[PDB]
Amino acid sequence: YNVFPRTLKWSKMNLTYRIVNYTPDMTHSEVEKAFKKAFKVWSDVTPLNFTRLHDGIADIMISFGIKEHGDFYPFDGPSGLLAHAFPPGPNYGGDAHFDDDETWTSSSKGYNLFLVAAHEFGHSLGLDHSKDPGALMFPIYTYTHFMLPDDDVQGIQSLYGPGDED
Ligand SMILES: COc1cccc(CNC(=O)c2nc3ccccc3c(=O)[nH]2)c1
Ligand SMILES: [Ca+2]
Ligand SMILES: [Ca+2]
Ligand code: NA
Ligand SMILES: [Zn+2]
Ligand SMILES: [Zn+2]
Repeated sequence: YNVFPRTLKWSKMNLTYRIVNYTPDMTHSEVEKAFKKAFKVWSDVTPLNFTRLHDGIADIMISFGIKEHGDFYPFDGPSGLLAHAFPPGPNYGGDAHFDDDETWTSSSKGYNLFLVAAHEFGHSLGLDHSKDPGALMFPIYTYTHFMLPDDDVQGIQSLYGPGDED
């Protein structure tokens, strides 16, 4: 017999993701780089492995959309809502949607795709928001070498463990 896990987490360490489509704002390579770095923020401090799929069903389906894009969380045009991701689970669970009415960048301009993705993937992995205004999982986007704040380390490790500590 099995009771449901105490916290929403992935019950496997091996997770897949798929960049279903791409923003106009950045090259394919820039987007892939951003997401790759955003996943590594989490795999570096846990035992989580992330494999990119080019096609098929992945645990974390990543896409760029505007307004109504197939969930109960329609985007709202420029500014306001930026992105959202769903907590671990089947189907839309783990999926991350980015508002392509935002300007996504690999700089301090518009919204940094990597930074928002790293945050979003926190949600995909079971983290909600933090009260720590320094934390990656803080509810409000601000822009600053990236280092995962200790609050986010503690949160994610409470879910998945530290993985290899060295
Ligand atoms: C969709 O809402 C979002 C989206 C993304 C981020 C946040 C909140 N965290 C930050 O803004 C942030 N965390 C950091 C953590 C460590 C270093 C720098 C930073 C930094 O420069 N910013 C909310
Ligand atoms: Ca928006
Ligand atoms: Ca999913
Ligand atoms: Na855009
Ligand atoms: Zn959505
Ligand atoms: Zn959030």
